[PDB]
Amino acid sequence: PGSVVELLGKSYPQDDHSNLTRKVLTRVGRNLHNQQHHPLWLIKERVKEHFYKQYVGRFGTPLFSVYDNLSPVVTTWQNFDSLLIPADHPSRKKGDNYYLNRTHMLRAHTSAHQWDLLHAGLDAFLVVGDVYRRDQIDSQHYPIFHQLEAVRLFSKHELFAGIKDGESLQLFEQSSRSAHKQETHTMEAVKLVEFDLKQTLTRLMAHLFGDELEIRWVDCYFPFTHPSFEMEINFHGEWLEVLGCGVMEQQLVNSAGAQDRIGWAFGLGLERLAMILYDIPDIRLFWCEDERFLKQFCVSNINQKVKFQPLSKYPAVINDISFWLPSENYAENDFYDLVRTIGGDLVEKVDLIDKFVHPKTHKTSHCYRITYRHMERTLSQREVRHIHQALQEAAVQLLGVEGRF
Ligand SMILES: Nc1ncnc2c1ncn2[C@@H]1O[C@H](COP(=O)(O)OC(=O)[C@@H](N)Cc2ccccc2)[C@@H](O)[C@H]1O
Ligand SMILES: [Mg+2]
Repeated sequence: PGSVVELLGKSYPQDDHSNLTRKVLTRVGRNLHNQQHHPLWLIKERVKEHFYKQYVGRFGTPLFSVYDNLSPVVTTWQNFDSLLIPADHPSRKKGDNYYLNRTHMLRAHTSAHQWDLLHAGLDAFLVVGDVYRRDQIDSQHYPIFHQLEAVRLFSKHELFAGIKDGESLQLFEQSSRSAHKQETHTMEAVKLVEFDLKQTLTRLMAHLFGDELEIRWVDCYFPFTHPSFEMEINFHGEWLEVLGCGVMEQQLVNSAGAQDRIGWAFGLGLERLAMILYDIPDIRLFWCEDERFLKQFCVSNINQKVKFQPLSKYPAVINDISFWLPSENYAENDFYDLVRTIGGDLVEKVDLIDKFVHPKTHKTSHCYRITYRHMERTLSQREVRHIHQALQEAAVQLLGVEGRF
């Protein structure tokens, strides 16, 4: 805790919202997506190449300008309001975000840059960068990850260029919103935009994975797009979501200054995509510096297919930790941050297995099961005991929990 936070050369006063941890701080600026030979950098480059090739290959395809070095520090307005996210939306909870204060935060998604880039007059761009979220702990979640945003605008004439009387067709109208379109969009326009969005993503996936992947489109919701979809890839017998997308909400596009255009946007999870593409078992591997892992991604050309050889999996050490939550003062993700700070990448996952209220005291008891497993070696019972004891004491000091164990 403190009164002022210094980050990337700037100073931010603290308030009731401030909840950034020093641990997260050490990762800001690391930019793995810009680190030559890093798997995330690799994905980013192969995605860029795909878009370049399509630009040079099809007259219709616009040139996408790429922004992969935008500061992750943004305003709540950039991250939330510009995207039409309601003031009472659960995605704004202090429990799920790293707020520097009430006005600034570490972006929770690359969509935080849509409005600004649109406002600058760009028709097609990609944003690649580290995003931050407070979440649970397991092999598929990390406080920091990366996304790649894409935005593509269409003018009326351009969208209907391939149709005879196309110029008599329109992008906008004044009807009602349905499951298939916004209230100011015509179905003619939406059908073409949606088709372009899905075809583009399908071609990008074919380029990255080959024409053998099994994908499916799932209808979903986002305040900033409509209709909206999630694309899922069937991997290891399970359908996994790898991206969100949809037709951009017109209110957003209009407020940025492009009131004469209609467009689509998407945001893909790079780690999610990389773990499927290279069969990487644990997200923590992206942050280790073990050459056994990293050396495998140093290719001659980004098109050199890397055959990822999984590292050995070492034994885990499991310990439980129980304590009484402070009298009406505590958050699950708060404990998760403390674990990331003390246990670092030694912890594989934390599971809240039990919770109950004591009648006499009125206090709530929480019991978490902590799985300790190092991605690079075998952990000794000894070093785990010490890390675990430090977690217990810290929990009592910072979280205000009462050691129940
Ligand atoms: N910690 C994590 N590490 C890796 N992948 C994660 C993590 N948390 C979630 N994911 C995966 O990321 C996919 C989505 O991220 P969400 O954060 O869920 O969506 C978004 O972040 C939206 N901004 C996407 C978007 C952009 C533009 C237009 C429309 C929609 C999820 O389906 C999920 O499987
Ligand atoms: Mg998504």
